[PDB]
Amino acid sequence: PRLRSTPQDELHDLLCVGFGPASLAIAIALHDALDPRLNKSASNIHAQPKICFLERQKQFAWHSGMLVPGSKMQISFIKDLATLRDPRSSFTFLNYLHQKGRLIHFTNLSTFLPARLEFEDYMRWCAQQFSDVVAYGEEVVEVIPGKSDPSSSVVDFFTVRSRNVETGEISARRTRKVVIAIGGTAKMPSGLPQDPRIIHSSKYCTTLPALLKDKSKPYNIAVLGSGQSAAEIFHDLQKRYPNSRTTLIMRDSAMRPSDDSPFVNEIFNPERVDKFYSQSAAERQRSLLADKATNYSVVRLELIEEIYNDMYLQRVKNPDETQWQHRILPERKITRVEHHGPQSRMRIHLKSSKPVKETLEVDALMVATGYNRNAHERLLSKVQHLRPTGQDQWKPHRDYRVEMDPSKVSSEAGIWLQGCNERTHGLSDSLLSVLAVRGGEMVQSIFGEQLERAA
Amino acid sequence: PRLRSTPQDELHDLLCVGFGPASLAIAIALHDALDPRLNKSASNIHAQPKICFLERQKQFAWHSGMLVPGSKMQISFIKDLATLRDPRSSFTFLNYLHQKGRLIHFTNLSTFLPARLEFEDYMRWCAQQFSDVVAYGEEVVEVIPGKSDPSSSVVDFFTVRSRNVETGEISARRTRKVVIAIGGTAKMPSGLPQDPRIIHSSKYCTTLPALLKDKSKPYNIAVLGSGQSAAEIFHDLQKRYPNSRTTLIMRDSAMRPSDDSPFVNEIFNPERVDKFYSQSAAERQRSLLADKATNYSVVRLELIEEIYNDMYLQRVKNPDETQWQHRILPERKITRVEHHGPQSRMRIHLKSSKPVKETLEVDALMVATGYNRNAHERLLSKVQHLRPTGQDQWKPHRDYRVEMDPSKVSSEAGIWLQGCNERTHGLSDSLLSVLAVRGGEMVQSIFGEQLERAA
Amino acid sequence: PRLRSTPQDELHDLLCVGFGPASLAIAIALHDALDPRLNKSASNIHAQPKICFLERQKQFAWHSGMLVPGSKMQISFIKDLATLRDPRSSFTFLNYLHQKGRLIHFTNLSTFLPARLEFEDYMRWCAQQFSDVVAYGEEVVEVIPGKSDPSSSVVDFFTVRSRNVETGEISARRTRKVVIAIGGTAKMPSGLPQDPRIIHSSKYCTTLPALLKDKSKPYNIAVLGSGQSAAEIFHDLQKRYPNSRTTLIMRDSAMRPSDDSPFVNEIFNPERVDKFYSQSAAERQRSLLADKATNYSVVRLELIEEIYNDMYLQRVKNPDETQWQHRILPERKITRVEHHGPQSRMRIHLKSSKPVKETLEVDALMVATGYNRNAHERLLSKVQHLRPTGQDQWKPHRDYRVEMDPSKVSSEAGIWLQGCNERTHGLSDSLLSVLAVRGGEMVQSIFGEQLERAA
Amino acid sequence: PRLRSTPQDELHDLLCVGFGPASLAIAIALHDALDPRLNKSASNIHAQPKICFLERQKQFAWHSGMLVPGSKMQISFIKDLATLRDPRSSFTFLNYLHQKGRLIHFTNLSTFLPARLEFEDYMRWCAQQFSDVVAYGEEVVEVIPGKSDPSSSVVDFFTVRSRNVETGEISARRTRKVVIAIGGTAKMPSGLPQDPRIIHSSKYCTTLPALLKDKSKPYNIAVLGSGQSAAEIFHDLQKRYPNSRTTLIMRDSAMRPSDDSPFVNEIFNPERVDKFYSQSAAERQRSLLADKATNYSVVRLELIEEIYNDMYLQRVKNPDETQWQHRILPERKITRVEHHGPQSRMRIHLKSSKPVKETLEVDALMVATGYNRNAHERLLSKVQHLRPTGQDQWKPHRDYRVEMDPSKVSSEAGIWLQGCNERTHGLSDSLLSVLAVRGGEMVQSIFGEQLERAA
Ligand SMILES: Cc1cc2nc3c(=O)[nH]c(=O)nc-3n(C[C@H](O)[C@H](O)[C@H](O)COP(=O)(O)OP(=O)(O)OC[C@H]3O[C@@H](n4cnc5c(N)ncnc54)[C@H](O)[C@@H]3O)c2cc1C
Ligand SMILES: Cc1cc2nc3c(=O)[nH]c(=O)nc-3n(C[C@H](O)[C@H](O)[C@H](O)COP(=O)(O)OP(=O)(O)OC[C@H]3O[C@@H](n4cnc5c(N)ncnc54)[C@H](O)[C@@H]3O)c2cc1C
Ligand SMILES: Cc1cc2nc3c(=O)[nH]c(=O)nc-3n(C[C@H](O)[C@H](O)[C@H](O)COP(=O)(O)OP(=O)(O)OC[C@H]3O[C@@H](n4cnc5c(N)ncnc54)[C@H](O)[C@@H]3O)c2cc1C
Ligand SMILES: Cc1cc2nc3c(=O)[nH]c(=O)nc-3n(C[C@H](O)[C@H](O)[C@H](O)COP(=O)(O)OP(=O)(O)OC[C@H]3O[C@@H](n4cnc5c(N)ncnc54)[C@H](O)[C@@H]3O)c2cc1C
Ligand SMILES: NCCC[C@H](N)C(=O)O
Repeated sequence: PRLRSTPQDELHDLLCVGFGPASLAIAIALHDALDPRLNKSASNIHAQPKICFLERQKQFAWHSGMLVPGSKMQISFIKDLATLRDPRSSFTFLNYLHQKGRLIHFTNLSTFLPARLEFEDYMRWCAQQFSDVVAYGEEVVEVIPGKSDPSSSVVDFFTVRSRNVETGEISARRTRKVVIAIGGTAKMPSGLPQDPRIIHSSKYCTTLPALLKDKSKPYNIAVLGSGQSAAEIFHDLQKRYPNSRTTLIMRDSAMRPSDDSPFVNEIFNPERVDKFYSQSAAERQRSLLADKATNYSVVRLELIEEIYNDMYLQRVKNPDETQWQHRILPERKITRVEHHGPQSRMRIHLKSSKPVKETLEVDALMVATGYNRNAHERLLSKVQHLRPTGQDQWKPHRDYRVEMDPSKVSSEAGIWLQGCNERTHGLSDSLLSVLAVRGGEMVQSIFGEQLERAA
Repeated sequence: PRLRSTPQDELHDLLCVGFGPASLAIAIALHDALDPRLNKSASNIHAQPKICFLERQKQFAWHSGMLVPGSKMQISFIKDLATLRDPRSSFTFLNYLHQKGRLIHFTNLSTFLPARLEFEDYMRWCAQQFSDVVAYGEEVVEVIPGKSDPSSSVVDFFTVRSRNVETGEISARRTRKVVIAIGGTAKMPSGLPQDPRIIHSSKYCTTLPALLKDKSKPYNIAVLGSGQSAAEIFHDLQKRYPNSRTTLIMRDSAMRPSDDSPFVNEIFNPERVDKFYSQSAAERQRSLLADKATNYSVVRLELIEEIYNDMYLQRVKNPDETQWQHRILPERKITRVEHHGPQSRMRIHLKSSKPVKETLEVDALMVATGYNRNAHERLLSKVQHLRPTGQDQWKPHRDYRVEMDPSKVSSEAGIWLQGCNERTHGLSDSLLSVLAVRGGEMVQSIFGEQLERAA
Repeated sequence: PRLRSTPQDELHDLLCVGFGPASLAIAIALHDALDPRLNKSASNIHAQPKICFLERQKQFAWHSGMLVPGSKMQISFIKDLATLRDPRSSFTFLNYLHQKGRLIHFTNLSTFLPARLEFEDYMRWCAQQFSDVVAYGEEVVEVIPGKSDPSSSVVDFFTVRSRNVETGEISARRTRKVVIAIGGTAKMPSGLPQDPRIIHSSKYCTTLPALLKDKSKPYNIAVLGSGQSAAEIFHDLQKRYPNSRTTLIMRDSAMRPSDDSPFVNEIFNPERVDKFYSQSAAERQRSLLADKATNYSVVRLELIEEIYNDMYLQRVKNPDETQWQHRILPERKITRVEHHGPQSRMRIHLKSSKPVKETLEVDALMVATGYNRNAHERLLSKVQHLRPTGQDQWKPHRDYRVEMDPSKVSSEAGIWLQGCNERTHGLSDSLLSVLAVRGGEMVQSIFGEQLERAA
Repeated sequence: PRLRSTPQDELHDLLCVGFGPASLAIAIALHDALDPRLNKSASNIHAQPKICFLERQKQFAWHSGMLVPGSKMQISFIKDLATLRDPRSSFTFLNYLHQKGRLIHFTNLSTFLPARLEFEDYMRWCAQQFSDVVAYGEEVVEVIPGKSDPSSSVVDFFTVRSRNVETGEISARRTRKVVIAIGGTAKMPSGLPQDPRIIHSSKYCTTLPALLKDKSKPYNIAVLGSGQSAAEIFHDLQKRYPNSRTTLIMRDSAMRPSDDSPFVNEIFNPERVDKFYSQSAAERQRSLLADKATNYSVVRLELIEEIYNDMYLQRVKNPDETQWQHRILPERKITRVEHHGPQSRMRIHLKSSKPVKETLEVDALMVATGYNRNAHERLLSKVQHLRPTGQDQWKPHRDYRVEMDPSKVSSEAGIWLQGCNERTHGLSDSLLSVLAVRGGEMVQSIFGEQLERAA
């Protein structure tokens, strides 16, 4: 039962902004809900809901700028887009492998962590089966309220305006229910200035080979940060730029291992979202901060040991640490950046991150400083008045539905948020952890009435 | 679409002798074939085939005598009874876990090798859904040819006689097609005599606690062998009998690690059976012998290191090896067994296995010496004449169907063998390796005509 | 060159209080310094310094109450008592093994972490070679200042009074230089009352089998804490008390893995003590708190996974968590302890550790709540006035020598502290990490003038 | 006590042919024996033995042609050149590290297997301390018998003739005792012809970059073999030649893992040589063949998995195996080699190794086919008559001393063999396994009388 197209001029049941892992999980869960074989009920639905997905990328891609060669998953394959909701689903990773004639070969690796490339292709293979309801090259620029009865004081739909990435004109689609699943934006430090030589990690594979077109040149590249991205870049820079001198700049004293130990990893359990959301604001803030080592500013141990083993080989050859080709500079901060000099190389000034150190001259600076999740704020400007009086923060309910004033907004209308709700739903929110079950829940939250007609 | 019962007096399409892993895989594959949602065709079948399973155990059990505490799988969970044929199947291990509310918890172990206890329960959970077509407590004692036209010279069915394990009387069931999937029998050395104190590994958990009813007594137990069973027993004996002196007797000089390395583990691939069967008799004999380290006379490395680490702790405490509580005696053979003495302890005499050594006095002797797969020979005595002239060895075709004289046996009739066909189908034959796909193939081999009516 | 005895009535060069790992390291370093083959200089010393060690234990023991069966080292064998100072030293772990005829056997384990039992024996084997200068069964009860010229205002020696653990009388020994290396004291929570059923982890192997003399009884034991001790106890309780119900009580939500990753593990490097001591008080407090995961409130990953795997087996058997034989209770605190009831079992009342829960009834309560290092404070009461005016905290210099008023105390006299100086010397201070080099430094700090005569 | 030079015209006590790991171990053991601090006796020796080492390499090198980047040890660091004989020795790996200021850094890797580069440097650091008794650039071309009394029928010394690798003239040195420790020679298949494009693995790093001077060219390289060398080359070829197509040709069906499991690894124990030598010729031949998996035709598991994981990534990208950039061709033999064609590429013809397949066109062919140890045979031609009548095979005694006719050869004279004696001393013979203890034994075997004068 493939999801059939809805003409743009028609009132949709659902419009999802973005078609990343989060949205794909919702589409996969809708497919399954409407599948009469996974749901006995689904036989008596017949009428397919009017759903549309808008993605600003040309096709499906999963962090293309960070697809570093050899890079692995930070999560078991069992936490794919379907399995935890229903292992029977056609969209499980194992069934993807089987459909590729590769399942037996994978088994022989004996790994729960597939290559980031392979997993992208898995999520690519899922994405293609919804190409009839996904409009690519469409960047959403704002969501606007609407009224079936213009004279009334009740909002019952939303107009969603999207700029065409190629042609540039704005098209508009009307829906009763809206989902924003747009992921993170590159978070840059404020002290750093704008320069084509200062590049965020998210754009590593895509915009750096353009700048340093010669993989043979003896460049000077620097990497800011101490999380998974910084490590992956720093480690790759050795391989991709064999004659270049690399420098790792971090305010912390060392890269710290990500926590995946079985007892800690319980916070990521799909069922724990209920128990997390139940907790008081002070207890959520206490939990995220305590469990930070599972997600943020941390590196997979095997890569920490790998980076270290390389560093040790440099010692075997040269006892003088200052003479190494690849160097780590712990407890440092960037204070001054000279990027107006005639040469190719900027001049980075460094100080101790503890309460003047060296100076570096670099052709490029990879800034692996993480992501912000406040992008939806810009999209929901025109809909802010629909919240209760006083609300400057969007408040998402358990089912991820933003709180709105019930006297201003019809119950058939509403906006959902997906990816940013870490403060309320837990650390598993921004990741792949619960997407399968979250997708299942979302389909029920949004199409509950419709699916109950057959149930 | 549950498999409905067939009255014993009716002509069956299929009778499987035994309801172990192999038969369960065939039932699981039939279920799936007849499932209209996994097979589009299955909708237009309607009429269920007349199938029956006969098991001599009271209920489903998977090597109960060897369910040693802590004992693990020798195979990935992906090689379960359904996944490699279809990951969508309801009978996959992951879906079993989901149906138990446990899938998320398993993930957190980060293991491809579940506990032998858990996997039994998985295969128990599969087995229960076919209780309507399985007759337990029924030991098959012979399969006999039959003729629809008694005066003709053509055999077109088989009468299968089974002794009731409890009541004792012989019942008979008629089928066109027969499957023998009865697994291995305990292989004992010829030099050893009959004694209730000499026990085969297969009966370790079941018949040893009866003999040594006191888990506190300072017993003397011995273990013969150097394979996975001997190691598991020997290692358990330390834990189950804390005050007893254990002795490991092996003709080889050391326990050798099982080979599960990715390139070697290709022989177990479901697709390789085709390529194996294609090979000449000399090349099959060359392959099994070369790849032996994957299956026979080998121990999982983690358990070799564990047994060794225990042995090292004995050295830390006592430098005198002869004074250890748990001892390994390499390159030894049992020559004389004195089991007629007044005392509780037999007297085992040992010689060098290389071209007189010690003497041991033991309350029990666990003989972990592997299994034979010639049990079907006894069952198929009365059907031997149905083979082509001269044939003293049963010759199984690729689809596991025994070769019979086509002028004596109707094409609607035939006998299949499952588990013993290692000489022709490979090392994966006796194990769980290919059961999912083998079950799929078997259902097609047996019910090909019937399923094509809807196809 | 064995260390010869000094009669108690004679003025010593050195008296060390305690003969644990720290003191043994100092004796080992003195041996080596005086060894003419490890030190070319040592040939022209001839006159051995007058040194004495006072230990309150009957013989050498390394945490006997926590020698849990199977328990391993938290540190590489290379960080033994000699190797990092000089791998040539006779007192290295590898040379200990060689002297036991066991070095080749150890190699075959392929482990950097020996059993806690074996390592004790290693440090026992080192300790015996200094039995001529160690007085066992001697608990030091106070160190007192003395004056060669009683009428003068200059202190130039110390009288060290020790109670005899057996006979009870106080003996006194005079030395110019004093070392306090007494380790930690059991840290108990204030909310808990005194009861023979409430036992600190340090006394687990020694005082619990006395209380619960029946290893067969269905007891109820509880374990407070979430660090390495709590885990080791909790895990052992399963094995040592097979029929007892165990309960783990922790204010944190989960046991967290100890950090031994190569980059973090740099703080433990012998050379880093210099760089640590150099840092400001705010930066030391920032470092210890940030690196806490390496030492405090953490469990070795393999044991976290082991405890978890056991817990998972309980789920396989019983889905009802409340019915498990061994249970973990996260985010709980003990509020009320009823220990005056007629029965064998106390009644523990539990609340949520976050801003009433269950009630437990237990025969014993193992309190694994860590250690305090303020024991020397009691010993140095009579010497407090020797510090500069105002000083209520003992201030240890880099060489671990407590700051004293130079106008009140002769330069030939001084007190050293060993083990408690984490606040000033780093996280490696209380552990085995730097003992080899620290011992080398201490011998130079104390016998510098004497050893320079030959140098 | 450094080993002082002996003028070439003087009668030596010992001449060792070759200065590889084996000889260095003997020099290290002599140093230690003569060290008055490791041997109490050594003080009363005074007179240093007249020893000389002749090496054909310009300086110390340990398999320079196979120093593949990233390549590791196949053996624990504890099995270095000194530790197992005496961990106190100055020449241990740990003490080498300490002398480099690197011991603490190594610890943090947590590895028993150092990089092949680092270990070479360790053995380089040992080698330099014997530069006064090693004559480099000297290839021994024959050992010749001599008689103090030319008219007598008793041989009591040996003249050892060596060609100068640079200048070319033959120099001669006279010794009473001779050691041949020259290692293996490249073993080539007979079917392959002479071509600068056909290169043995031993010359990989040294003679291949000369042939394929462009690391950018899209070459075709092939690798024959399935042992550790073939794997290391094949895996490196991907990294060193990023645009080249690699092909692995092996007569076996898969690369098999080296056995390092604790129980099997007992055959390598220094003490086991005694027990091995004691065994009958049939039992030695049975042991080597059974334990082959520890040394020959085997690959370290981590590299098998690594090669496999790369191969799997090729499947993810292209399902067509024939289109992969790096390919493995199992069960193949080279039958015809066309190396007279005008092009750069030879034409290799392949057949099935089981009782015509593809054709390959290659710029180079790396032949990793192992080593022969019959090089000493050529050197000892002129001394063959000194054996007992009939002897065409050199028979080495337990102490590695070749059997000679006692009526023809004085007891003060004799020849020792080191490295080739696997047939008599075990699998540990050709490796680093027992060198420390073997060196100790050799020094005692050769300088027994001399060292007993002081003992
Ligand atoms: C390099 C990298 C690797 C990671 N790997 C893992 C891992 O191993 N496992 C794991 O659990 N977590 C991982 N994550 C975390 C990751 O954020 C989530 O796993 C997952 O990608 C979240 O998906 P999402 O749909 O919420 O956000 P995204 O993946 O960012 O998807 C959002 C999509 O919406 C589109 N979009 C954005 N703005 C607009 C707009 N205005 N209009 C229309 N479309 C828009 C974007 O193009 C994007 O395709 C990784 C993150 C990074 C950066
Ligand atoms: C202790 C142990 C653990 C193992 N674990 C693994 C593992 O980790 N993974 C793996 O791949 N391989 C394993 N195996 C190998 C094992 O043989 C197969 O995996 C699998 O059990 C084969 O199933 P089967 O149905 O062919 O034989 P069986 O499992 O023996 O099933 C045959 C059934 O038929 C019944 N039966 C026998 N005779 C008769 C009769 N005359 N009439 C009626 N019924 C009869 C028996 O009661 C039995 O239930 C293990 C073997 C042992 C002994
Ligand atoms: C169970 C356990 C295991 C550990 N294992 C490790 C490990 O794996 N590696 C590691 O690096 N760290 C470990 N540690 C940390 C440990 O504290 C140090 O490694 C080491 O024991 C410190 O030695 P110390 O001499 O400073 O203190 P201690 O080991 O406590 O030695 C002090 C000695 O002085 C004696 N003493 C005390 N008071 C007096 C007195 N008044 N008069 C006379 N004598 C006295 C005591 O009896 C004791 O023998 C462990 C700690 C515990 C509790
Ligand atoms: C690539 C590679 C890696 C290895 N790594 C390991 C390992 O991880 N651990 C391990 O235990 N085993 C390893 N080995 C096995 C190795 O053979 C031994 O460990 C060790 O090198 C044996 O030393 P040797 O002195 O007996 O022989 P060699 O190392 O070959 O030393 C012989 C020396 O004598 C010189 N020589 C030769 N002929 C003459 C002549 N006619 N005149 C004068 N001088 C001559 C040679 O130049 C050479 O330097 C490895 C082998 C190879 C090929
Ligand atoms: N071309 C291969 C033949 C080489 C032969 N098997 C040998 O080892 O001599």
